[PDB]
Amino acid sequence: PSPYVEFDRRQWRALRMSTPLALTEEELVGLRGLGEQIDLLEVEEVYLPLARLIHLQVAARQRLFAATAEFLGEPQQNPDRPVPFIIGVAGSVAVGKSTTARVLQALLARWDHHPRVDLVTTDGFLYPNAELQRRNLMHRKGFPESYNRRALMRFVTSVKSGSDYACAPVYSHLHYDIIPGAEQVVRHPDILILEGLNVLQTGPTLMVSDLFDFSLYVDARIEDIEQWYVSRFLAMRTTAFADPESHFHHYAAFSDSQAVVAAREIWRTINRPNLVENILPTRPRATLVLRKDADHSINRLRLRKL
Amino acid sequence: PSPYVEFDRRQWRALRMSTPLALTEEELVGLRGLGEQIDLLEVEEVYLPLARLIHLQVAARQRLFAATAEFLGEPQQNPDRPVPFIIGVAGSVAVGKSTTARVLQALLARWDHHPRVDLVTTDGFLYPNAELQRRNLMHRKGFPESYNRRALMRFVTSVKSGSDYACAPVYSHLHYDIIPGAEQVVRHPDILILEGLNVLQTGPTLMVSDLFDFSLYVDARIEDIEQWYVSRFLAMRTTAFADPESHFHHYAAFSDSQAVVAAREIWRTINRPNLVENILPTRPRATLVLRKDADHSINRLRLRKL
Ligand SMILES: N#Cc1ccc(-c2ccc(OCC(=O)O)cc2CN2CCN(c3ccccn3)CC2)cc1
Ligand SMILES: N#Cc1ccc(-c2ccc(OCC(=O)O)cc2CN2CCN(c3ccccn3)CC2)cc1
Repeated sequence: PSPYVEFDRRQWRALRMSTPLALTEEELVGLRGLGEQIDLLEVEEVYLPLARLIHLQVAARQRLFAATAEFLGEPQQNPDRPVPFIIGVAGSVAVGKSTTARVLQALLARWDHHPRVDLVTTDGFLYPNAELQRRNLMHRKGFPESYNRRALMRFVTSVKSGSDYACAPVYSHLHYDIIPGAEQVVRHPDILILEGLNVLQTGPTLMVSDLFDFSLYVDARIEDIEQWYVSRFLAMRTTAFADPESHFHHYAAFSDSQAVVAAREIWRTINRPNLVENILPTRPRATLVLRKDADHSINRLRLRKL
Repeated sequence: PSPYVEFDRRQWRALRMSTPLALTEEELVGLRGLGEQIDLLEVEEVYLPLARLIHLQVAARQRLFAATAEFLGEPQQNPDRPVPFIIGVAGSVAVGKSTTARVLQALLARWDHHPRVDLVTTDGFLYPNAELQRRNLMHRKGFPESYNRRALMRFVTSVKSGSDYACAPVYSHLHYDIIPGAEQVVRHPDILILEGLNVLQTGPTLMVSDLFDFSLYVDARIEDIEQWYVSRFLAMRTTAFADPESHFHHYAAFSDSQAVVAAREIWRTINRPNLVENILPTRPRATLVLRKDADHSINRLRLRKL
């Protein structure tokens, strides 16, 4: 006996679930352009059933807010509306957290109950490169210490406080660094999805995940993720690395053969270690685990028993 | 702003409650049954509203369980009832956790939604004294390493998994040790309260607090708790120390001045620093912080915004 219900892909299909609520095919157009390669059978069969499920919990939280407010007899100090409902998404680099997030943000916003869904990445809570160097941390971008954990805690606290706005820094993926003076403003949305490698990580402190209301871990075999990371690296020669402005411009010129070697090395020495030591252990802390096959389709869902 | 709504004693009392919540006959009589001078006015005016508030959360989760199972068209692999709803109670030694937990267990059981409330203390997961000496830990009883954290985790997991039964060892407070062979057997209660020093503690592992649905931290000025620790020691000359079988019998004969010195020293060297290092830092992880006045009465409630 486990604290999770487990459904393989066959079983999850083989239900028997409530709504049509099916997708408008004007919305399926908007859904294609959240690149990389968005499978639409994935959305219909997995992410929409998932979104409905999460809506159940967001709705339950909303009613419970109201029932409690009513029991307390709407006192001054009680807030007027439920505080944002925060979802965490965790997983290895290159597992597709970002895609998973953008898809859930688009689906969950379809309900009248909670139409304002914000998405923030913890990438903005990285120390700037300058500070990273200063701490011997350039080879460890994405490990726990490479984030300003205090600032990140302040951000989420403030959001969960129900404050009017909350500012986050913005990480530029092209420049591989924080953007000086850039800020993402967050104004008490109904849901906030928080995406990052570190969002389910433990701490002697209070940690951000104490402020979640739901969390996903996006899981895959480690071999499989390596393969995605390599294919991604080679593809970046055309785009990120192509700009002569990039610090990683010199990778643009590597042949396929040599780029594979370079990818696999960066994998082995930064991300794979980060995954095993720090990311994988936070997996059993997620409300829902999604295991993806080698070709990106979800082959197993684990869901905490309610 | 803050993620807690805050009421003090007056505000909480003076509130327009949406029910005539009065305790019955019969209710007060059975509550005198725990009545190590339990203040029944506090029980009616503070604990009962609090119990009602926790009830709302239990009933919301119970219905979510139902909405969710209905949505998945109740699959064979889905459980047939909500798993137990688990409540942590933490705080300093001699802060009154155990009283607070027993009172809550009595008040929560009165709803038909969940008449079966169990109570377990993490005291039962301490290593036996013989294992403690073996580890140079006799002087750190109640520090985190003094518990079999693995067995404790297995216990809470098993209950949150929905097992028919789960066992926990049993601690004799008068003999200061585990009772060999004793077991407390928990059988899918509707609600399980888990009381202890360490219940809200962090670990790199999946920790027990990951399995709670709600948690209490019982708070007080550190000075006050010392005063109560000292008084309780003096009072113990008459109860626990009075037995000449006891390992601490010799304390029964110490007079007020010496007993104060002895008590104050034990506090300064074991309990106080356990509180500062390991217990105080978990306080912000709780859903509800109850803070008691020098005279044991609750004077502030901080509740997490919904
Ligand atoms: N020293 C050193 C030193 C030198 C070079 C690199 C390096 C070069 C090219 C890369 O292109 C492939 C890609 O970008 O996938 C990737 C990396 C390493 N990654 C940087 C982004 N990191 C994170 C992690 C979390 C959030 C944002 N960013 C995770 C690790 C790394 C370290
Ligand atoms: N070495 C040593 C060594 C020797 C003696 C004592 C000792 C003697 C008499 C005491 O009587 C006063 C009282 O009982 O309040 C209290 C203690 C210390 N406390 C024992 C209970 N401990 C815990 C903690 C969690 C759960 C249960 N128990 C917390 C620390 C302590 C350490």
